Amino acid sequence: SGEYTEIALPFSYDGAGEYYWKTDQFSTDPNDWSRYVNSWNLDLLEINGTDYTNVWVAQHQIPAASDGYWYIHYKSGVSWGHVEIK
Repeated sequence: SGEYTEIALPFSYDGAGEYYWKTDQFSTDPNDWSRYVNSWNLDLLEINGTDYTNVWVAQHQIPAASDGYWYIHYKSGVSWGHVEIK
């Protein structure tokens, strides 16, 4: 449980802390491999209930929640936590 802040894509962030971001802008096209989520140096990156910590994954591989959103929960313990969402 976290209070989510809405974000726009493309998105990038590099930093420490624990954040709850939501968007309705992910790619839903199975043909697309340009619009990815990528991260490293994270303790957690979970999106809609699935662990995507420290991986490259195409957005189309991640279904929307029933409400049409993608709920992204980020945790980094270091300065250099990294996430990119195209």
